[PDB]
Parts: sequence; C-alpha cells; structure tokens
Amino acid sequence: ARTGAEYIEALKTRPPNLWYKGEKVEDPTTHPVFRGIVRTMAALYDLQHDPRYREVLTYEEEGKRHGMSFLIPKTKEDLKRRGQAYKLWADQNLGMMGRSPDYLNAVVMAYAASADYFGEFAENVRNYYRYLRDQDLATTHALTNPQVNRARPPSGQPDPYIPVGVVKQTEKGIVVRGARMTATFPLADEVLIFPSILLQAGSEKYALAFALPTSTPGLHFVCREALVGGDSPFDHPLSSRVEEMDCLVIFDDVLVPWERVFILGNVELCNNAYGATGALNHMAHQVVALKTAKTEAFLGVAALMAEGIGADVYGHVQEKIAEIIVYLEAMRAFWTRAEEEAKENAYGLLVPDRGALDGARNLYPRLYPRIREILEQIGASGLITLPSEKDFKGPLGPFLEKFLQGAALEAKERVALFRLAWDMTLSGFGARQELYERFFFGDPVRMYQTLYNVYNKEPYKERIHAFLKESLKVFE
Amino acid sequence: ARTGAEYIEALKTRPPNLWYKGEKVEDPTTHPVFRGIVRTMAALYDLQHDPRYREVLTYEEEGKRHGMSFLIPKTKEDLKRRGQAYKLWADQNLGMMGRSPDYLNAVVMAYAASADYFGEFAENVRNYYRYLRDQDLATTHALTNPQVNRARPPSGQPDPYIPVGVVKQTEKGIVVRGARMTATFPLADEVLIFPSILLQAGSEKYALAFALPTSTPGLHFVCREALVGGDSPFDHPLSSRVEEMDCLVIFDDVLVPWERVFILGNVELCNNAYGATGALNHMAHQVVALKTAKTEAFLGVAALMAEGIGADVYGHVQEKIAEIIVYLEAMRAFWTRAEEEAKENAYGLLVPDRGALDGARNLYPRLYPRIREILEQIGASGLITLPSEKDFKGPLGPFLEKFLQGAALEAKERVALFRLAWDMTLSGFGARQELYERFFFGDPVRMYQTLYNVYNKEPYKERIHAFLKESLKVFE
Amino acid sequence: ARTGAEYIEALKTRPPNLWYKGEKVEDPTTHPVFRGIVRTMAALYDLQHDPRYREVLTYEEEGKRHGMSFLIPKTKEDLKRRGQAYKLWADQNLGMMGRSPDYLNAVVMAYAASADYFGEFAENVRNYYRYLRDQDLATTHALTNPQVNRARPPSGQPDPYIPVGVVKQTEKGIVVRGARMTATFPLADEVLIFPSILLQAGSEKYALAFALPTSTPGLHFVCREALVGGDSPFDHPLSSRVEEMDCLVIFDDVLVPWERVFILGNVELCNNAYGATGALNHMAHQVVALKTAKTEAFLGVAALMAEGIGADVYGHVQEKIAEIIVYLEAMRAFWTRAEEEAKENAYGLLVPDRGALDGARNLYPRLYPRIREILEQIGASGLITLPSEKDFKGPLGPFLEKFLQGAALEAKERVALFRLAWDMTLSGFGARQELYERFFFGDPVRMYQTLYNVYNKEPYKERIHAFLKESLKVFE
Amino acid sequence: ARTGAEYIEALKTRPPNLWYKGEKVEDPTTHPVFRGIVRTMAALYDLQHDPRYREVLTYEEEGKRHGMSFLIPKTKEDLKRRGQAYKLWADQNLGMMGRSPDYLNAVVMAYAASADYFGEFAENVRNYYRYLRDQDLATTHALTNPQVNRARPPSGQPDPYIPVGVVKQTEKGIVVRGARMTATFPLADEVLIFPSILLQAGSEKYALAFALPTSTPGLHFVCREALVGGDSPFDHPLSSRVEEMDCLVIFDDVLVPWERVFILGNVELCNNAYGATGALNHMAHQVVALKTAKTEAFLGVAALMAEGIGADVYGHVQEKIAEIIVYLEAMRAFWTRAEEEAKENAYGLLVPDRGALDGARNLYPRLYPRIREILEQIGASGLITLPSEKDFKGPLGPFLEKFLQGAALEAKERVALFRLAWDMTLSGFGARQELYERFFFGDPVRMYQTLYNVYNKEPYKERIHAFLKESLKVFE
Ligand SMILES: Cc1cc2nc3c(=O)[nH]c(=O)nc-3n(C[C@H](O)[C@H](O)[C@H](O)COP(=O)(O)OP(=O)(O)OC[C@@H]3O[C@@H](n4cnc5c(N)ncnc54)[C@H](O)[C@@H]3O)c2cc1C
Ligand SMILES: Cc1cc2nc3c(=O)[nH]c(=O)nc-3n(C[C@H](O)[C@H](O)[C@H](O)COP(=O)(O)OP(=O)(O)OC[C@@H]3O[C@@H](n4cnc5c(N)ncnc54)[C@H](O)[C@@H]3O)c2cc1C
Repeated sequence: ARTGAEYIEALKTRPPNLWYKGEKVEDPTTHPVFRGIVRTMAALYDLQHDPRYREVLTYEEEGKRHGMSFLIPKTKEDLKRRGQAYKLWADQNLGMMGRSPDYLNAVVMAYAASADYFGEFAENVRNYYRYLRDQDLATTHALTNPQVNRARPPSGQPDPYIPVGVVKQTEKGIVVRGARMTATFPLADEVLIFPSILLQAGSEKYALAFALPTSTPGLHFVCREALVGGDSPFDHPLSSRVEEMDCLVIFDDVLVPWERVFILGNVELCNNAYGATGALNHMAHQVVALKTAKTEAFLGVAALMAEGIGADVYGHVQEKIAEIIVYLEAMRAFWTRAEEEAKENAYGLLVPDRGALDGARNLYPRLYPRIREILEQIGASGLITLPSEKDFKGPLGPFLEKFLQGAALEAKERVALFRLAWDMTLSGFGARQELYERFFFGDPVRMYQTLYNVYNKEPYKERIHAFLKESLKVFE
Repeated sequence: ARTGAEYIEALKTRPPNLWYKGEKVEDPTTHPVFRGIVRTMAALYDLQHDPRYREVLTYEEEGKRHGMSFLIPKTKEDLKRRGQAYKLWADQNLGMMGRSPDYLNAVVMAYAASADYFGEFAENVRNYYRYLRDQDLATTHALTNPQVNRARPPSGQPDPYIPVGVVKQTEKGIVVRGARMTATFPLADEVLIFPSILLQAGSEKYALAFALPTSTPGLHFVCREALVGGDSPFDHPLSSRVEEMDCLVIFDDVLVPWERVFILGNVELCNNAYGATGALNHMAHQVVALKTAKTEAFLGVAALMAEGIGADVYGHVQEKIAEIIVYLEAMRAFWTRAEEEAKENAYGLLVPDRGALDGARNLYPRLYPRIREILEQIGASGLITLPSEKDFKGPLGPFLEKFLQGAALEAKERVALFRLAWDMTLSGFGARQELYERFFFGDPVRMYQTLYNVYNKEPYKERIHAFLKESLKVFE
Repeated sequence: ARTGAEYIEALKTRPPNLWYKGEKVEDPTTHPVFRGIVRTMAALYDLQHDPRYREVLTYEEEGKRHGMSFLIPKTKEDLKRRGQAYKLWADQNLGMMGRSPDYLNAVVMAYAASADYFGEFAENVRNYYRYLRDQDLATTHALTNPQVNRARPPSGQPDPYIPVGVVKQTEKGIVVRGARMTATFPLADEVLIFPSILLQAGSEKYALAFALPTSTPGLHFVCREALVGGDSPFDHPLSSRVEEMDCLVIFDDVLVPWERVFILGNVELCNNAYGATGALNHMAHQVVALKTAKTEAFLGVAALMAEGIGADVYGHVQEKIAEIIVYLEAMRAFWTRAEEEAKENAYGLLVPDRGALDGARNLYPRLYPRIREILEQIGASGLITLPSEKDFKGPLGPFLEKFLQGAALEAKERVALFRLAWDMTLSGFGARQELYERFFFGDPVRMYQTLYNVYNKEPYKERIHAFLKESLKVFE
Repeated sequence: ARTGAEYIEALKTRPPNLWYKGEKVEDPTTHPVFRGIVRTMAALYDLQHDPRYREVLTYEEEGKRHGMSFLIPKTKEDLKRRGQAYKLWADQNLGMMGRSPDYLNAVVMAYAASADYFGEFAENVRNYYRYLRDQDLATTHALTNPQVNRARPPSGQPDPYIPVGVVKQTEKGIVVRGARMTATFPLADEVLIFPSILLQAGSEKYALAFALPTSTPGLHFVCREALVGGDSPFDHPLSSRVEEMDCLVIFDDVLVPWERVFILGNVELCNNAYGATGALNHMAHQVVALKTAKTEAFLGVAALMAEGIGADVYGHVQEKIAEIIVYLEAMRAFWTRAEEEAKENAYGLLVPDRGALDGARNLYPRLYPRIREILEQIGASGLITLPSEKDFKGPLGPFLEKFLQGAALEAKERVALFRLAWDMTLSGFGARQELYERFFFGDPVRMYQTLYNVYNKEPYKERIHAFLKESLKVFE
C-alpha cells in the first residue's frame, strides 16, 4: 500500500504527459491547476496507513498489505469490505471525486479473476493486476471515441485513425494511432485504454484493450479549461482540492508492448469484456457507494442551509429535504441488495447483483439533477451572495458580520456554508459535476436501451399470459 | 386458516352493513357489484390449503395452522417468510388488490407484540389479535376524518360529531357518533377504527382506537359508484374480479364493548401508535412486496404490448420499458434492505427497517403515475380500440381477426392483452388505481413533512461541519 | 344551418353503419350508448338558431345562413369570428367534446379554398364543401392505419389490404378494401377518409383521400367498450352526454363514386395535403380554442373543489391552481398570436400562424396530464367518495347531508361537484380524455420530429455564427 | 441619448462605491473584473447612434432624442416600439444580460406616468424620470431584505436595522441604515431602492422607495466572487463580456435628499406600487422580449451542436430541439398577446396585459432549466472537451484539428461553438444564469401564490356552477 509521499514523488519523477493551454506540464505536484487534486489523492493513500482505518482500507496477504480495492472477494463479507473501503474514501471528498483509482482497480481485479476470458492474453492480465496491486499505482482510463460524426461508425469518420486503431504489429508489440475523447483524473501512473461503446461489427482495427505508463512517448493528455476557483478553502472549499481535470488523449504512433495487450482485434471480446468478467458489477459497486456518499453530502448541506436561514419552518422546504432523504435511502437499498444477492459468474468470481446495480446507475443520473435543483431552490439568492474571506478580513468585515449572519448562525459560518453549496452546484466545478453524473457511465439513451435488451423480461410476460388464459377461455 | 367457502358463508350469514345506491345489500356474495371481489378474496383463502403453497401461506402452532400474516417474526428468516406470503397473495391479482387483509393483520400482529404500549387495554389487544388469527377473519379499516373543512381541526368542523367522537361511556363500553371518510374492501367480518392523521392537541374526544364486527347495529358502509365493468373476463379482466369498493363509514350512536377498545382519549398514544408498535414497519413491508408485484405486472404488460404491435424495435419504446425495470429493481432493493436491516423495537418486536420502507412508500406514489403513463405511451390508440368478445363472436368476427392481429400475434390474444392494459390504466377501475397509489398511505405533502421531521439528519450535518472547519481556519 | 331536430331525423332515417357488441345499431338516437351524444350534438345545432348566438355561430350569404365553421376567412376579423364560434361551441360541453364537426369543417373549408392543390379533383373538393355547408352535415374521420406491425410500412403488413387500399378502378369509381384504426364521434352523416401519417414512398395503393355517407354498403363502424356511466346528470355529469365513442372502420370492398375522390395514388399529394391547403392551420385553430375552453373548465372545478373543502388556505394548493392559470394563459396567447400573425398561403387562403399553432398543439399534450394530476392532488379522497343521488334520496340521506358537506357548501352541491371532477379525470370517460389529449393530433414522438424538420432554424444558427466571429478572430 | 464614451467617462469620473475582495474598486472601466461588462453596456449605448438602429432605439421629442425605454406609450404601436428596442438590445448579448437598464427605465417610466399614485412625492417621481431620461443614465436596483431569518418579518430580525430602515428625518431628508441583499449590474450611475417582497403590516420603518447616485457617501456595493473566466473571446465567449456581477448593498447611515424620496412609511403604497403604476406590466414586457431573445440563442446553439457532431440524425435529438422551438413560440405568443390586449390603467397609462405577462414570467423559470438540460444532453462530453485557443496555437494544434473536427465542421469552429455552449450552461457564468432565471422576478413559491390571489377566477367557477345546475335538478 502506497503512502501519499510515494505517490507525489512518483508523479514528480515520472509525470504524465499532460498539456495545459499549449504548454507541457513539467511538475503536476506544484502546478497551480493540478497541485490540489494531487494533494487530495495523496491524502487518500495516506489514510491507508492511519491506525483507525488500516483494517478498512487494506488487507494483508503473504507478508504484504494491499489496498482493499484489489481484494478478490470470495464471500459476501469480502464484498462488504470492498464496499466499506469505497465509502470511506468517497466520504473524504463528499463524493465529489468521481474517478478515484479504486473504481478502476475494481475493473482490473475482475479482469484478473476472470482472466481466462482473455485467452492467450490471460497471463498479461493477471500480471498487470499484480503489478498495479503491488505498487499500488493510480490509474486513469479513456473508453470513448472522438465526438466527430456520431452519424457514422468508428470506421466511417473523416479519417481512419481518428479513433485509436492498430497501425501495425511488430515483434515488440503493436503501434497505435488515434485518440480517445475523455480521460478524467490524468494524475496517474497508468492509463487504461479499454473498450466502451458497443463496437459495430467490422471494427477489428479498433477492438483493443491495453494499458500504458502515462509518460509513454507519443502519448499526450490535452487538458480542458481548468475549474480550480482558487486556493482558499473558504472561497473554494471543493474546487481548490477536488478538480480532477478532463482531457483528450492523443496517440501519436504509440508503441504498446505485447505484455500490456489484453485484447486485440476481437470485436466480440471487447463488447462483452465488462459483463463477462464482472468488471461492470464491481465498478458499479464502487459507484453506488460513491453516490450514496455524495447524496449524504447534499443532504447535510441542504439541511444546514435551510436551518441556517430559517427556511426549515416552511413545509415545502421540509419536503424538498425529505426528497433527498428518499433518494439517499434508494441508493442505500440498491447497495444492500447488490451485495446480498451476489453470486459467482462463469469464472467463479463473486459479483454484486447486476439487477440492483443497473437500477442504481440508471436511476441516479436522473436523481442528481433534481438533488442539485433542490439545493438551488433552498438557497436562492444566498447562493450568489458570496463575499470572500478577504471581504471579512477587510474594512467592511464588521458590516458583513451583521448583514450575513443567519438564524443563530454567525456570518462567517453562514458564508462558508453557502460558498460550499455554491461550489457543489453553481461554480464551474459544481456545474461540471452535473454533466458528469448525467454521462460518466454512458449515454442514458443507450444505457436504457442496453438494459432493455439484457434484462430477462420473460417471467413477467409469462405471468401475464397465464393471467390472460381466463380471457381467451370465453371463446371455448 | 380459513377456506374460501368459510369466508363466503360468513359474509352470507352475517353480511357487513353495506349500502349501494340507496339500498341495503342483503347478500354481497351474490350482488352484481360485490360477488367478484368476494370470489377473489375467497380464492386467496383457498390458496392457503393448496399443497404447493401451504408452507408459504401458513404456519403451524400448537396443533393449529394460521395465516402467515399473523406470524410474530422472531428472526430475519421469519420476516422473509411474511414477505413471501405477501408477495404470493399479491401476484394472484397482479398487485391490483390494495387492501387484502394481510396488510391489516400486520398492523394487529405488531399491536399485539407491542401490546404493553396500550397500557390497561393491552390484554384487549392481545385477545383481539388471537381472535382474528384463530378465526382467520377479514378486516377493513377507516382512519381519516370527513373531508369537510380542511382549514380547521377535528374539533372545528361544522358539527362536533362529524369526526368519530365519544358521546358517553357506560358500564358496557363507549358510544361513538360520527363518520370516517374512507374504508376500502368492506367485504370483511371486522372493521378497524384506528388512528391516522396526526391529531392536533385537544382532540381527546376523537383520540380513539377500536374494532367492531361489520354488522354492528348503527354501523353503515355507504358505497361509492361501482367500477365493475362487467363479468366477462375478456372484456373486463380486472374490474370483473378486483373491484374492492370504497365507502364512507357512518356511526349512528354505535356501542363499542370495552373489550374492543384499544385506545381511549389519549392523543399522544394515538399519534405514536403505528411507529411505537412497529405496525407502520410491518404494514409498509406488505406494501413494498405488493408494489413490487404490481410493477412486475406492468412490466409484463408493457413488454407484451410493445412486442405485440412491433413497437419494441423503436429505441424510445425500449427505454420506456427499461424505466419500468429500473423502478422494479428500486422496489426490490427497498424490500431487501428493509428485511436485512431489521432490528427489534422497544417492545422486543423485530421490525423491518424504517429508512428503507419510508423510502419505498414515499417514492412509489411518484413512480406509479409514470409507470401508468408509460403504458399509455406504448399502447396509444390500441388502448381504446377495444371490441368486445361479443364482436369477435359476431358477424364481423372474421374482419376483426384480420385488422386487429398484431405482429405474430392473433387478434383475440391482442385484444385480450389491450383490454387488460386498458383495465390497468384507463377504465374507471384502472384510473382509480392511480388515485389510490397517490394517496392510500397518506397525503404526500404531509408524508414528506413527516419524513423530514422523524429522520435523523444529524450525521450528515456533522460531516459538513467537519468539512467546513478548514474553511473557517483561514481566519485564525 | 341545421337544427337539432333535422340532425336527429337524419340519423334516425339514414343511420351510420354502427355495431356495438356484435349487433347492428338500428337507431343511435335512442340506443342507450349513443342517445346522449346525439342529444348533445343536436343541442350544438340548435344553438345556431338562438337569437343570442345566431350572429356568432352563423353567417348569411346570398339568402342562406351557414355555420361559421364553413366561412372562408378573408380578413383577420373573419379568423376571429371562426375562433369565437369554435369557443362558444366548445364551452357548451366544457371542452370535453373533441371531435365536434367544426374541426373537420375547417379542414374541408381549407381544402376547398385551396382546391387547385387537388388538380383534376379540384371541382370534386369544391362541390363536396358546398354540399357539407349547404346541408350543414356532421362529419367524422379516420386517418390512421391498423396498429398491427408498426415495425413495417403499410405495404409490409400481414396482408396487403389491412390498410385501406384500392382494389380496382371502374367507370363508376374506385373499390377500396381495408380498415382505418380509429374514428371518433361516428354519429355523423359523412366520414372523411383523408391522409394522416406521412406515407413512405411506394404506397401509391394507399395514397387516398375521399368521403362517403356513413350508411354506405360495405362500410362498418365497430364501436369499442362504451364509457357512458349512466343517464343521471348528478351521477355522471359528463359521460351521460359527451361520450363521443371511438370505432374501428372497416371497408369491405366499398365503392367510392368518382365525385367523392379527392386524391388518388399520389403519395406526395397526400403527405402535403394538410400543410399546403392550410387545413392543418385551421383545424389547429379550432383545437387551440377548444383546449382553452377545456382548461377554463378545469380551472373552475379546481378552484371550486379547493374552496369547497377549505383546501384553498394551503399555499401548495394555491400554487397548483396558479399552475392551471399559467397554462390557460399560455393557450390564450397561442390563440391570439395565431390570429394576429395570420398570412395568406400559396392559394390565397388566409391561414392562422403555424408557429403559434405548432407550439399550442405540441405543448398542450404535455400540459393536460399535469392539469389532470392537479385535480387529483387537490381532491384526494373526495374524488372517490361518490355516493349517488339515490343515496341522498334514500334513508341515509340525512346522514350524508351532515358528513359530506364542505366549508360553507351543502352536501348535495359538494358531491355534484366532486362527481364532475371525477368524471373529468377518473371515470372511464375521464381517463380516456387523457389518452385522447396525448394522441389525437398524432404521436408526440413524430409530431416533435416533424416540427424539427419543418421549422426554419436558420436565423438562429446565423446569429450564433455571427456571434462566434469574434471567437475565431483570435487566430488571425 | 448617451454614447458609450459618455457612459465610460461617467463611471471613470464618479465610479460606484464598489468593493471586490476587501478592496475598493477605483476604476471599474479598467478593473479586470468589470471592464468587460462596462464595455458591453457602452456598446448598447453606442448602438443608439448607429444609423441602422437609431429609429428603433431612440425617439425624438422637442429637439431631443431619448432612449426608447423612456417612451411613455400612448398606443399599441408605441408598445410595439418599446418591445422592439428591448429585443434589439437583448439580441446583442444573446439574452444573457438580465439587468440592462431598459428594464428599470420601464419601471421609472411607469412610475412617472402614474405619478399621482405617489401623492405628495409625485413631482419627485416625475422629476427623477426626466433626469434619468435626459441624461440617459444607467440604473441598478436592490429590492430584497438580507436573507437572515426567513422565519421572521423585517422587524423580527437579529437587529432592527438589518433591513434598510429610517433612522431619522431631518430638514434635508431621511437617514437610512441597513442593507439590501442583492443588486445586479452595479456599473450604474444610480441605484433604485424600491419595494419588493410584500411587506407585512407594521413595517412602516422599512416601507421606503428612493433613488441615489451610486457614489453616495455611506453606500457600499460588496461584490461576490467574480465569474469572468478570462478575456479571450474564444475561451470565454460570454463571461469575458457579460458578467454583470451581483452585490450586497450596505447603507451606513446614508442621507437621502427629500427630492429623491418617492415613498415613505407607507406599507400599502409600497405593496401596490408595481401593480398600480403599471411598472410590473412594463418591466415584465422587457422580460418577455429578453427571454424570447435568450431562447433564440439556445435554439441556435442546440441546432449547431447537433448538426456539428452529426447528432441531428437521431430522433430524440430532433425532439429535444423541437422542444426548445415550442418554448420559443410560447414566449413569442405571450409577448404578442401582452401587446395586443393592452389597456389603460387607473392613471391612463397603457399597460401590456398582465394575464399574458404573468403567464410568461411564471412559466419561463420552469422552462429555462429544461432548455439548459437539453443543451447538456445534446453536447454530452463535447461540453467539457474544451482545449484553449492556446492549445490550437501550440505544438499539438495539428492533432487537435484532426481529432476535434465535427461533421463537415472544422475543429476551431467546433471548439468555439462548444466553448460557447459550455459558457451558456456549465461555466460559473453559465450556471449562475440558471439560478438567475429561477429567481430574479421572485420566489416561484410566492409568485404562484400571488398569481392565485390576484387572478379573477370567478368566471370559470360561475360556468361550472351553471353546468352543475342540471346535476342538482334531479332532486326537484
Ligand atoms: C464530466 C465527464 C467525465 C467523463 N469521464 C470519463 C472518463 O473518465 N473515462 C471515459 O472513458 N469516459 C468519460 N466520460 C465520457 C462519457 O462516458 C460519455 O460522455 C458518455 O459515454 C456519452 O458518450 P458521448 O459523450 O460520446 O455522447 P455523444 O453520443 O457524443 O453525444 C451526442 C449524443 O447524441 C445522441 N446519440 C449519439 N449517438 C447515438 C446513437 N447511436 N443512438 C442514439 N442516440 C445517439 C445521444 O443521445 C447524445 O445526445 C466522461 C464524460 C463527462 C461528461
Ligand atoms: C382510492 C383510495 C383508497 C383509500 N383507502 C383507504 C383505506 O382503505 N383506509 C383508510 O383509512 N384510508 C383510505 N384512503 C384515504 C387516504 O389515506 C387519504 O386520501 C389520504 O390520507 C389523504 O387524506 P385526504 O384524502 O383527507 O386529503 P385532504 O387533505 O382531504 O385533501 C385535500 C388536501 O389539501 C392539502 N391539505 C389539506 N390539509 C393540509 C394540511 N394540513 N397541510 C398541508 N396541506 C393540506 C393536501 O395536500 C390535499 O391536496 C384511501 C384514499 C384513496 C384515494
């Protein structure tokens, strides 16, 4: 298990090939745009060594101690342990960090347990898993193709190499060219180029699955406009520390060593990789715990805002808070059933129930925009009446302590709270979180179509056919 | 455990004091408006003796066999058993029967287990429970006051005796006068006059809880417009058999024997009766199983309609069906967590988790109108293109078999299916189900306000206060 | 202009070929299922002769007086006159009659004014218009194909003649075979078999437009389950008089005289018929006036229910009523702009603005379900606490007058009001109205796709391109 | 009519008492946070002198030329002229500037026309109007009290002088102390301290209406966190120029000259000021034109995004764009009816219809969040894949031109478009716009309650009572 210091030194020594506003980022650990999130990830690693949480965040195996997200669960009790680790980490950042490495460790863990799925590349998968686990490395991933012409398949874009495709194969590995649309949290040692959108037949050239060090020659991470509001924790409680960053990933004829290839030219293997291995189940397990943590944060802020300005006496405000409570319980329920109904898949890997997890990941994207709206409706103008800590420390401070106090709440505490509520909803950082919740697991339109097609609807149709027998009997 | 024949004979011998369109109903077992639901309840009782289900629907105790809804659960396994019985009964009628007796047996069972709550009337409660259980009697209940002037409390209506109040107390019992707004499924042996809406202080005269035989002199059940469409199972698949009926309950100076009094003149005892005894938890447990069954029925019909007319090839139709699947899984999740997180209350009675059940009963009333809308959007004009079995048996039958066939679906089967979908949504029977789901457990406005006030919001507020410490530290 | 007596005698003398539950309807003017709506239509015709409304409902021309819906408008003032007639008729039935003949007269009027559109069949159209106008006949229409396999076009159904197609052409006319899915209000003298869903190319055999007397040999109207609750105006205020009925229309090798053919074998002419002639504009004009009347009815009932039970003192109830007011004003606005922005089409016919009307007909289907929901949320249990006038006239009458009174509202008036609210929302009649509003003008999915494709989006895209010039200038 | 240069010189010479992060802003025309919006307002003033728009934006009167927003309309034609000026100005900034001065000029214009309303202060009002008009000054306003304890009235806060109240009256004027919660666009010469939230009786001390130069001693504007993303028009197309800023307004014993007092100690006069004068009608007229412009901007961007990435071929995307079209038409309809149904008020001032305007201002706050959501659903990940113009100008430029091109759309144009869509929805600037639309005209909860209480619901209730006469007749 890594310490924060080890993670920081690794990024400083071998930084990912990041670019920000036309310039290469030489040291993300000190760069104004990245130092905050780096410090945050470091804190997650340090927590693994805190006496109070060591048993929750790590497990011992043959003299070594590994992060819980690497544990291949054999019992429901093991699943619960993984869930508690997901939750503890999520709580540290109010569920605002959506791409912490444990999400991808769940994927790799499942891939390894179900390694036979990958055939000749099975050992590569098992070895890669052990590598990430032993070194406790941080990962990032990019699964979607560039949004160019969505009316056409990967092979029908303006260029054959817009999506990541194989240029050639050599004795050392494969050379790839193209790009992936989005990679969140590029402050990692490794990047996973795994499957994502159901590949249409005839996409062999793009049917790939591999992993590479983020410093690989030819690999570039082009970062989008930064959303770090500033470094003041008072003024920017969340964006100053949890801005994970999103980036376009470019592959300029990058060489991928054979040992890092997991899938090559197999459309079907790519399309069923997450489902067959159980990676989908485990990554969705991290997600449900994460969204439960996120909803708990919104509930706390909503309750404090309402109490703070005396709006809690109004029935409709109480109802809005109760709505968040209902959603919180819904997510807790999905989480509980996902673990309780867990069963082993074809490779003997225990996986949390897909019915419950598909429910959770397809419902939350609909609930989040409403939870966000609720905070807006409760806070109203208080959400934009945001003087800075500098204003409180300035000449008008005394006036602000009088006009911005709440009901039995001092002004500084009030503004600190509303600055947080604002950062969770209306700052560039907060607003991005909404788009993220709507799309990170996929496009709802296609996710729902996928659920329709994979779900076993037969039992229900059969019960209706049985019920209708009495109807058709009138013709006998 | 009662047989259907015993239930039918009991109603025939001592029928409830029902009134329909100005006339007394002498025999509900043969009356056109009630014979259907009576036959349906009888079938539920008969199922308890079917070899295939006897172990699911009943339990043995000291030489006797009782209905599962009377079982005082001591373990989570016992809770699961109660849940399976709720579900099996619910499935028989596609979750369309909302007031089957097991819902109220759950209430009485909890009242009995937590009998100490009722003080001097504790033995009355325990004895009443044993009575209902031993005779396996059917019950109905009326908890709300007449909707007259909602701007005023029970003691501020046009008359002091509009709501049910105590006129006087004698050596034999109490005399009550007034009325209860609604009682669903009056085809029962007993009626429960228990608490409902939080009684405002100073309502001692109305703070009552008692039970009476439905044939009690002075007791009247005034039934509303019947929604039985007809007796043909083809033409009216549901209304011909599951029309439970709703009625206003009048008390014309009715005498309530002391042995049937459970609460008298105690406002606080009335207000906390369901929560303290665990009746709320257990009755909500029956509800979540019931709504899961109901959602399964809608899923089956939606899938069959879409497949039947070839609408399933359209993405948005698949998405609508997937939405029902998400809601189905949400209800299953609440059900699972309610049982898994169960704990004993103050009286030692194991009760399903209130967090999960409050989530389920406050979310479903919002989901149901949408599930209903989905069926409407899928079926479109097919939902009103409803010829009768008589049309198929008539001269134009051959034409109908050609014009109303579906995709690989014969016309008679198609119409039988759409007649069912229509009866579940647009017939008077179907539309009532929507209003029922929106309000049976209470007014959402007040249910949400109640949830806000009872829920422990402190842990979440505390986590936010802890997170904000760093914000306030900038002033040190 | 026809009188009610003339309409009644016409239906009695030459009744439409209606079928109800396997039997031919010999006299719809006395049949229990149809006499109510017949009486209602008759009343609309009689209103044309009422001194108070003669100037609003009719116009004089060359010694004759015709119904306003036949007026070919030459000025905006004329458009306003047509609108006032639509509104006055709509108000008589609280906007619950959706297929009153003036809707189709608007279509025929536009077809006639733009008769050149039909080429060689132009005179047939002009003559047919004069016929309907002079005799002031009632019409019904059926535009959609049988819902069999929606995954395939009209020519790809289980049989080539499921949709109405031409079997052969003779010296006397064309012989057609097939069926139309739905025709509402079949209590008419004539049936219009006009285009509806955009016909896919290669559907020449189905590209038809003609009209026939409803008594034509081989023509059959198969009625669906009746929704007439009863004849008591107290018990069934709306269904006893406004149940228009829906039916499947069968064509058993029906002969269509050449003089009644308006379009034959021309796919493109069918697809653009409503838009090019202005029929779409005028029929949508009747619709916006109708929905304004309907919303006014719901506003009145909602306000009376809330006031009646004292629920109007609650803020959220006031907000719900205000929501209906907002929707009412939205419809009034669309109506006003539709008339004020009217311009002449390619044939010189003044047509109300399509932008405003497309807005109204695509927005109301979304607003209506909410308006209906609002009534449900306001009335709650009062909507199913529906004793009959027979109960008030019976032994328990005195009790009902006490328990069902409202706030300063007598019991009989209260129940009459709630019986109406119920009939507008939850009776079979009321629930059907919801499905009707969602689909009568077409499937929202396709209506919205149609709006996207016909709307001129260029001005807005051009303004954005102009705004972005400054953005691209940074590269100069 | 002012020129941009004159406005800039005025702010430079006598700047408003603005504060940003603890420091006084000495020159808002050059300050990084304010120079953008100042330049934008200046451009609006300069447009008044453009030959192409002079006739639209100004009118001549007795040798002078004034801004159209000052025109006291005498005819509907005059109302139309005011509307066209509102629209032309709104279009310049895509409807993103919500507090341009013409909104408040409408208020002052109405106050002046209805000056008799103010009694002894009538001449002050008339004179103030002429002052603003003649000098064509810019105004800002603050109408709400500090959000401290919303459970109590203005006189029940932690201090009597939290809200703005009169300390004393002297021969020179009144001295006020307290604060107003929010003032948007403080880059003005004058600030209007007018009424807002219905004052509870007994608030005489707070019942005020006056205006002051923004440089008045003791007056302070405390600005919130700035949302200007940067100065690059490519990177921040909107926030670089339309960030109006919001601020808390402090009154440290400010002296208000008697000539600038319009209402003093009159609760009722304050509560009915906007309605009685017609200010509400005219300010809402500017708003409907503004929101129409805003919706046109969103329609253009949505259409361009969809076309740009080839998403327009998908039905659901077309439907989403059509939804925006429906909302656009709804706003156009409200605007048209507001002008067409205009009538003179009690003071002879022609005012646009309140029914239509109340519909528009209570509906748009519900429509805007959906319009914003639609852009999010169309753009998806493209909304956060935002490289900078600096990235295009850097080493990776060539790669970006390949991977970020769209369907027949070059990469630079594509990113410029998505940067705009992002700035309109997800940047701090964009997200604030959502909160602004939800609340600028007031709290929807109270706005809807206000509409319920002011609307004449009698005609509709009367029509229902008339319809129910037939129901009650069954008892005769
Ligand atoms: C904040 C954020 C963070 C993210 N983080 C990551 C990450 O860390 N790693 C990663 O791999 N991905 C990440 N993503 C990408 C995310 O998974 C995608 O946005 C999502 O899968 C949708 O794909 P898209 O963005 O290409 O949508 P697009 O399809 O490009 O968007 C336009 C679409 O048009 C419609 N459409 C397009 N094609 C079809 C079709 N075939 N059928 C029907 N409708 C269609 C869709 O409804 C949608 O409106 C992130 C996204 C966001 C917004
Ligand atoms: C089909 C159906 C079946 C039912 N079956 C049963 C049954 O079997 N047994 C039984 O006991 N009950 C039954 N009920 C009654 C049901 O529990 C009630 O409808 C529900 O509790 C709401 O009470 P109400 O109907 O009196 O609502 P009301 O309050 O009478 O309705 C008007 C209300 O105005 C508002 N309002 C009123 N008072 C307040 C307030 N104090 N604060 C805020 N808002 C307020 C509410 O939002 C609602 O709009 C049934 C109801 C229905 C519709």
